[PDB]
Amino acid sequence: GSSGSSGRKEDHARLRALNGLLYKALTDLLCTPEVSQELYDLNVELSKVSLTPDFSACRAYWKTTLSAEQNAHMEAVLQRSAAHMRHLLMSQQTLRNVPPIVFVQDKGNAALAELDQLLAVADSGPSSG
Repeated sequence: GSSGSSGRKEDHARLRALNGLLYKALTDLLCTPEVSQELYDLNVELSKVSLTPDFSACRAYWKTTLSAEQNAHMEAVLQRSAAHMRHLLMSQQTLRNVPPIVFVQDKGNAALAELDQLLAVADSGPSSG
């Protein structure tokens, strides 16, 4: 879930280092089609990485297109190309704990209306008298 306050100093050090390390390492891999041949062909480019406060799950946002079909194909290839990527990063001993990387759609089409009651109800009386 969450912890709350920051606390120690390193806390922020690991959060910034881990967030930046994964962001720099992740984007670096997408630079050479050596490993991610399919990924490169797509020409994907990271934009922002969202890491959990508990240092458990590691979410990453990548520039997506305006087409579900296109995003699906890219997401499918990028997703399956994550596991291997995770190992490639492990090499960097500097990294203490490397959590699982999960790609999430930026423009995640989310339409959830909070309409429960449907009836114009209200008390008012503009009648002067």
